[PDB]
Amino acid sequence: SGKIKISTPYNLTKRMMMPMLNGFMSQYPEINIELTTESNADQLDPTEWDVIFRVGPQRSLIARKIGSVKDILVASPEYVNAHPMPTHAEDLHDHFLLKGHPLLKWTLINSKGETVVNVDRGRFQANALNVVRSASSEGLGITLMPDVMIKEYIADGSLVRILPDWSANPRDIYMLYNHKDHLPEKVRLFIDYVIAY
Amino acid sequence: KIKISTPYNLTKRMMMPMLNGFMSQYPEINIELTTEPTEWDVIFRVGPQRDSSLIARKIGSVKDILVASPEYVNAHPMPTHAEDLHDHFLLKGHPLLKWTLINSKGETVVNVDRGRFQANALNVVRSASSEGLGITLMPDVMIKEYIADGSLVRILPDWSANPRDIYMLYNHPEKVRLFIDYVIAY
Repeated sequence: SGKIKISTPYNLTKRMMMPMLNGFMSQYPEINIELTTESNADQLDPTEWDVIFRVGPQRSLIARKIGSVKDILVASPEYVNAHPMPTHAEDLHDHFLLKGHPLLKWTLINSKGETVVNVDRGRFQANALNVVRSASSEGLGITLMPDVMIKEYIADGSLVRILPDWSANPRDIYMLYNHKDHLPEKVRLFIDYVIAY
Repeated sequence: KIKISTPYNLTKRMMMPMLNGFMSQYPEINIELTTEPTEWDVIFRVGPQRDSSLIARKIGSVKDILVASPEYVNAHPMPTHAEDLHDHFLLKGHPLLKWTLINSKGETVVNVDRGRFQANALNVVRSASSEGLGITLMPDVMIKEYIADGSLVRILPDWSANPRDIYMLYNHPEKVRLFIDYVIAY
């Protein structure tokens, strides 16, 4: 066509998928990108998109890992200064929790194999993550959020890591497409530029 | 729990500071929020209601302007008229895939060209605009941050979109009414 059709995860687009595209379009001023942000990539099929970025497997298509994220628990310094903070991950029931898609079910694990699972009704639940980060900045509860999204917020004192020995199983970002012999030349150069990262 | 829908792009700068203040005043209220009419208790929307079932309250307004980076304007001849936007690079994000710019003297221009970068969101389109990759059309609220500190410059200072309004839709309980009273007062 006269464009390439991308799919991209909802929350991690701005920080991990943009420097790659903002350097790609700067290398090819003749290519047009159309980006779409999705919540459930399980309802997508591959022939309607050139390449598909996604967190998780595909349940056919090429599946390559470009990066990964690990999820941390954070709250505002205003929030920790207002209550005695939890020392064991099961004390999360006695706190305000801010959940966001796709992390509505917190699965945490410490050292030597203890797993805690939290499936609650948080004080503020949403389908995006950048918006519950805005909630924990004011200090209205605790949030589990990927490393890449808050790495600047936490590094300034705007948010602090709590329960530092409790982490989440990492999730990896996968890029999907059909066999290269079935896609135009414009799609190939984008694919290999991503792998060049 | 109150169930609320909001437009994606305007949520960061408008819905949140008001939403965050409400839960800060009502800890007993749980809020579920999805960013994009009976499966919702309160719906924030661009444009007037399309259903006599709802009662709307205009709570704000938004006007869009043309922006680029100083790296872009100092590397290209900045255009003089909105018709010159074809000889330039354009970045477009929903719901502004087409630009209906008007001038002070009344001239109206429509641009429906395919941009170098197109997305269903605007935060990601501005991200490409901060890299000096073309000219954008973005709401004033979403860019007072970057304009007022040299990240983005304004292009064609008298060409702009015309104000779309922000309406609050609801169905004329307890918790849902106070939040309605809260936003009116905000």
